[PDB]
Amino acid sequence: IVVNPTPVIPNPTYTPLCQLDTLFLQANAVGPIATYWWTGPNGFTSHLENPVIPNIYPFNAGSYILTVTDSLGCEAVSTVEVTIYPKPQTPTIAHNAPFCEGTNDLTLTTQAYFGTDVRYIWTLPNGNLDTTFVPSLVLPNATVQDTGAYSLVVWIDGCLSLPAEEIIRIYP
Amino acid sequence: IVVNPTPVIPNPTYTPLCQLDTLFLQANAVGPIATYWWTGPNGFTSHLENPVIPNIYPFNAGSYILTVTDSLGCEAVSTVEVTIYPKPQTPTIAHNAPFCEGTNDLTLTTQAYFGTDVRYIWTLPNGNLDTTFVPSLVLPNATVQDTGAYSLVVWIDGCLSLPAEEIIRIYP
Repeated sequence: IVVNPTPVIPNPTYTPLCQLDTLFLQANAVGPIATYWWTGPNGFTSHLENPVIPNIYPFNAGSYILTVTDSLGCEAVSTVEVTIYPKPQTPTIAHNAPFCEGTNDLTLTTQAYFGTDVRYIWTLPNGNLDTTFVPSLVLPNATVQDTGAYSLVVWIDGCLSLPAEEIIRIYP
Repeated sequence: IVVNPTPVIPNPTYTPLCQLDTLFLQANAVGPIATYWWTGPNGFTSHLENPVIPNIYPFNAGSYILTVTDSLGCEAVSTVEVTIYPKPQTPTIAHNAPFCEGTNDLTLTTQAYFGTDVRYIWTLPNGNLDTTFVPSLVLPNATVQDTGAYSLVVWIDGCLSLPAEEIIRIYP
C-alpha cells in the first residue's frame, strides 16, 4: 500500500499595505501542487498561486485562508493575517486674517488625527520641512518675510495623506 | 485495546491591549500537539502556536477558541476572552482671547471623555503635570508669568491619547 505524504504546508506572504494599495498574496506552497483555493474576509475567493487585489480598502483586512491540493489528491491548509493601515485624509489648514507685519503669530491649524505614530510635516517657504507631533505650525512675531505658500502632509503609522496647501499674506 | 488519553486542555493567554496594539495569543497546550486551529470574532483563523494580530482594533475583541489535535489523533478545546481598551482621541483645547495681565482666568477646556477611570493630565510651563478628573484646567487671576505652551494627554482605563497643544498669550 503506497501512502502519499501530504503537501508541505504553505507559508503565505504579502507586502505591507496602506488604505489605497495593492495586495499581493503569495501561495508559498511546496510540492506538486495541482490546484489552489483561497478564501478571505469579504467572500474573497481565488484559484490562483498569487492572487492580486487592486485598490484594497481597510475592510479587506483580516485573515486569509489557503488550501492547496496536490496532484496525488492530498490537502494542506494554512493562513496569513493581512494588515492594512488607513490613509489619513487631507487636512484643512486654518489661518488668521493677514495682520500688520509683526503682530501675533503665523499659525497654521488643522484637525487632529488618530493613530499611534502621527507626524505633521509642514512645508514652509524656507524649505525646512518642519516636523511636529501636533496639528499646529507656529511662527511667533511673524513678518512679511514669512509669507508665501505653506502646506501639510500627514503621516500615520507609515502612510501619507494627499497634502493640503494655503497661501499666507501678512501686512494687508 | 490501547486507549489514547486526550490532550491536556490548553489554557491560552494574552497580554493586556489598547485600541492600536498587537495581540499575542499563546496556545498553552500540553502534550504532543500536532496541529493547532484557532477561530475568532471576525473570522480570524490561524494554524499557529502563537498567532499574532498587528494593529488590533476594538472589534477583534471577544472570545477566541482554540482547538488542538495531537499526533495520536485526539482533540481538546478551550477558550480565552480577549479585552481591548479604546484609545481616547486627541482633545481639542479651547482658550479665551489673550486678556490684560490679571483678569478672568487661564482656562483650558476640552471635550469630555467617556470611561470609568478618566484622567486629564495637563502640562503647563512650570513642569508640574497637574492632573484632574474633569476636562478643565484653570489658573485664577492669571498673569503673563503663566504664558507659554500648554498640553493635554487623556488617560482612559489604562490607555493614552496622542496629546494636544495650545499656545497661551496674556496681556495682548
